[PDB]
Parts: sequence; structure tokens; C-alpha cells
Amino acid sequence: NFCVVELLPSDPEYNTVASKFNQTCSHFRIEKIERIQNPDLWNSYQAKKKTMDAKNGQTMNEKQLFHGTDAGSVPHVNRNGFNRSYAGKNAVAYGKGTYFAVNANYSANDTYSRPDANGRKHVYYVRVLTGIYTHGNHSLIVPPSKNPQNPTDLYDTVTDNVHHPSLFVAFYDYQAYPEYLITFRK
Ligand SMILES: Cc1nc2sc3c(c2c(=O)[nH]1)CCC3
Repeated sequence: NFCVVELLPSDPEYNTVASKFNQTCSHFRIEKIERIQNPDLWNSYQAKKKTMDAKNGQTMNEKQLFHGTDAGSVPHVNRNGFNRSYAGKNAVAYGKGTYFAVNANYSANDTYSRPDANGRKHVYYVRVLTGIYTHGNHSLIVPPSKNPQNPTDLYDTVTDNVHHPSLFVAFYDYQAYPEYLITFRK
């Protein structure tokens, strides 16, 4: 179960999200920003965060990243996050997983945030447990092993460019929490 709370332009939380979005997407008109409150999904995300925070030392395991999707996926994502049956997984080049962008402009592409019948576009500002990452490749269904001599000990995510990332691919449930939905237009 979940709730959706629309944020008022005056709210500092609205400002924070909007500021991030407008670094690359100020040419768009923001209609609204909503917080998604799904307790079970959040708890499960935090449970993953705790285990990663113990394991990776000084690593800042969490990033806030963007994900565009069609209107029709919003119900699915609000309930289940970016889980196995999430339809928006046609990008394959860095792995078969869910893609998140460092900057909003990637996610604002019409192929990802498909405008609906009323012209509105949908981008989530998502907490993602990027952890320790490496370069992705087309064949991945889970991250690569850190050392091939232990095939079961894997990276947390993959990226297009390890030292200047523009995207991250996550492969597991509870690795991303869909905290805010930004509804906007041209
Ligand atoms: C459905 C969806 N697919 C993809 S692939 C990709 C991004 C993206 C997104 O935001 N939504 C952002 C950068 C590379």
C-alpha cells in the first residue's frame, strides 16, 4: 500500500527536487511534484541500504538519480518500484536491468518519459543504491563478478563510465526507491 502527496511550490522539498531537475531541464514547465510513500518498499530499500553501508566502508552507497517512464507504468512503480516485471527494460547495451540517469535531461527524452494523450511527461527522482560499480556490457542479467575466481561476489551496479558516470543500471529489487514523481510538459 502507498500514498501520494502533492508538494506545494513553497515547500523546501519541492525546491530541492525542482532545483536538481532544472540544472538540465529548466526549459520544461513543471506541473507538479509528488512524494510517493510506500512503507513496505521503503523499509525493504533501507534494509538493503544497511547491509551495503556495513560492507562498502567509506563508499557513499546512495545517489539520487532520474528515471523517465510512461504514464501507464506509474501505478506499477508506485506499488512495486523497479522490480522484475517492470516493462521499461528495452535498453540492453550496459545490461538487462533498470537504467537511472545522473541528470534529468536523459530521463526527459520522449522515448523514456513518453508524453501521454494530454502531453504530460513523468520523471521519478529516485534513491538508488549504486554502491561499488564497474563498466556494464550487453550480456549482463546481473552485475559482473569482482574477481572471476569467485563468480558469486558481484558489483552492486554498473555504469557507462566508471570515473565520469552519466547512467547506472540496477539489477535487484529494493535497490531503488521511487521517492518523487515530477509531472511536467514542454
Ligand atoms: C524507461 C527508461 N529507460 C531508460 S534507458 C536510460 C534511461 C532511461 C530512463 O530514464 N527510463 C536514462 C539514461 C539511459
